[PDB]
Amino acid sequence: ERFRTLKKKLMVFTEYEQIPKKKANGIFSTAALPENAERSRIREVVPYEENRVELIPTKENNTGYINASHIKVVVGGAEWHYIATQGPLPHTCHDFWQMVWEQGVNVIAMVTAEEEGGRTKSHRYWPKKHSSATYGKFKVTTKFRTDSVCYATTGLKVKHLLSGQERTVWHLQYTDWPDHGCPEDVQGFLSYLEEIQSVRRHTNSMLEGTKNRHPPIVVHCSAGVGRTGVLILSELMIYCLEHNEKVEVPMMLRLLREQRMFMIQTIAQYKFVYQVLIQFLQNS
Repeated sequence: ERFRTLKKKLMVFTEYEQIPKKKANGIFSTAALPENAERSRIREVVPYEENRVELIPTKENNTGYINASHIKVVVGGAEWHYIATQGPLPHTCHDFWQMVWEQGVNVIAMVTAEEEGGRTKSHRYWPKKHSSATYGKFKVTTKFRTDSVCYATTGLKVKHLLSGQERTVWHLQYTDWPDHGCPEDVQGFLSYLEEIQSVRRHTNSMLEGTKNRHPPIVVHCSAGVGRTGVLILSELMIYCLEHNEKVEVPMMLRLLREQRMFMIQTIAQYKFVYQVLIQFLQNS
């Protein structure tokens, strides 16, 4: 029945179109400040005040503003923490790396190419003879890369220049999203999700059997809501399916939109989540 229910739905237009885009009484005071307008790629997509990612203020960035949201979801006993953010701008790369540093992030899931159809989606905030670049106070060095065609996994070393401390950050870039619509290769997106799962596990291995808080993974696309929402909703719903949790897809999307406005921007994106879930169940 469960499988037949998902396949049948794929009716989804009305289900999607009915879900509110944002919290009714949303507050976004810091994001709305004129000084923070230029820090948003798409002005209309901003974090709610209560769960924006707060950077330690600096002289140039006195509110410690970055267009990024803490997304926290508990499913049964399991707790998920993502930071959903925009593709960095040329003038926010240093903010991005400050965030990754301060939040203890080990994994970045970038669900976009830098440029698509001649349109900029994200700045190149990791190194392209020299394999390093310094963004503000953070030196980033590209160490290795595995290209799996649909996606590529790059190992980065990030050094906080003030303290000399270093961390490995894993950068997982999905490269198969077409200019319009959604990927035809659903299997490749599932494999990308598997790669994220793999990397999160190995980066958190030394926390196993402790009460240490698992750090968030960063998820971004262009504005940090469309494909970013697809990834997060897919991971959560796959978990729900694996553990037979009684959670409906549209209700989980509502929960996500209460934490970051506009998550999942198109019907094609929403339908794609269903395609991902159906293929996951078929694979199982």
